[PDB]
Amino acid sequence: KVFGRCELAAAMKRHGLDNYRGYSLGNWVCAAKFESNFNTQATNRNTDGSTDYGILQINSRWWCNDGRTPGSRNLCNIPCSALLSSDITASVNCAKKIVSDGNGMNAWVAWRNRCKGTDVQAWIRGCRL
Repeated sequence: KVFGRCELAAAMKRHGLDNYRGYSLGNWVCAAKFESNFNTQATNRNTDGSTDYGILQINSRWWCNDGRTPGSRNLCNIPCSALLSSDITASVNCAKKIVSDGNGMNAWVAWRNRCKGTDVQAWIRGCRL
């Protein structure tokens, strides 16, 4: 599925991301925009043997299990396939875990390199929430 910004914002808010651990909702929408262009099936296969999965491009070394990644920790306790669902449950819960494990949103390269410091609230402007 390819979300719209406002549709994604609303779903992320239903899943408890707005201001979660100090990250206003637009941060999460911005991260998704630049990680995956809002595509729930986005998949980036890296040369280290890990892969980034789903709308938030969560990586298979620390976070999800794909059985092909060296050093796997599966800290989200999910198959990476769950991160490719059209519903965002697993991706949001795993995103929450990433931050609960002490990583900021700096964990998402696209957030760091594109969203941080900007007017991220623009991503939710005009949306019904």
